[PDB]
Amino acid sequence: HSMINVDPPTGNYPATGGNSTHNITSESDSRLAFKVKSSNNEHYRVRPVYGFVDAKGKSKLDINRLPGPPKEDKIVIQYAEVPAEETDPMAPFKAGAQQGEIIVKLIAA
Repeated sequence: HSMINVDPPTGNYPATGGNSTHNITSESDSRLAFKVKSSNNEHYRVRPVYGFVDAKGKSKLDINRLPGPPKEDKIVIQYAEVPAEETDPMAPFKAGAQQGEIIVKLIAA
């Protein structure tokens, strides 16, 4: 199942501004590439957008809440298995190779 987990699986912020760090951890014995789709690229600033997570490893995600209205938004992390050989984290996505997605909720209130 999945093959990636996000810690925490939600980011809860103060409407006027916030922040939270997330741990994307791998469960495959293969390397992964991840793509981050953001719903609100205007109150939220997530980093990186693309990236690798070594096999059975860990990679961080930086979401940054900026002043805005109290509402809920989401981030969808898509992943894909990649040979050690793969340079670009975008290659398996420009390819249509997403193998799964996790939805991180972003509640600003």
